Amino acid sequence: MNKIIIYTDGGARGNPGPAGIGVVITDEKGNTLHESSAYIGETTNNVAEYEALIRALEDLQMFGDKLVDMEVEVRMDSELIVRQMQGVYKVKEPTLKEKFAKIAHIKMERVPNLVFVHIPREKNARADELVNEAIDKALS
Repeated sequence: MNKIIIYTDGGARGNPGPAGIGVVITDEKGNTLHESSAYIGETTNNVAEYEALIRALEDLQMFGDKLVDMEVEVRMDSELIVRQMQGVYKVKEPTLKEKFAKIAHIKMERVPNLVFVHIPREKNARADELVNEAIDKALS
C-alpha cells in the first residue's frame, strides 16, 4: 500500500447495553486490508466509539514493518469525535476522559502522523454493519 485508510464505528443497544465495534482498513485504491468486528460487553455508545478507535490502533500493529513511514487516515462519521480527537474541542463527558488520554498517547507513540477525517454517515455503512454483526451474534 501507499496509504492506510481506517474507518471505525462503535455502538451500543442501550445506555448502557450490549455493544460492538467495527473497523475497516483499506489501501489507497479502496481495497480491503482488514476488518474487525467485535462484541465488547455492555457499555455506552460513546465508549464503544472510543473502543473502536483503540482497536483500530491495535490492529495497526499487525502491519509491523509496513507501518514505517506510512500515511494513515482515520475516517469517522461523528464530527464531534473527530474534533475531540484533533484537539479542536475539549471532551467533557467524564466517562471518556481516561480513554481519550490513552488514545492520544497510543497515537503519538505508534502513528504520530495519523490524521482524522469526518465523513458522512452513508460513507461509514460498512463499519456500522460490523458493529451490528457483532452485537447480533453475541445476542443470538
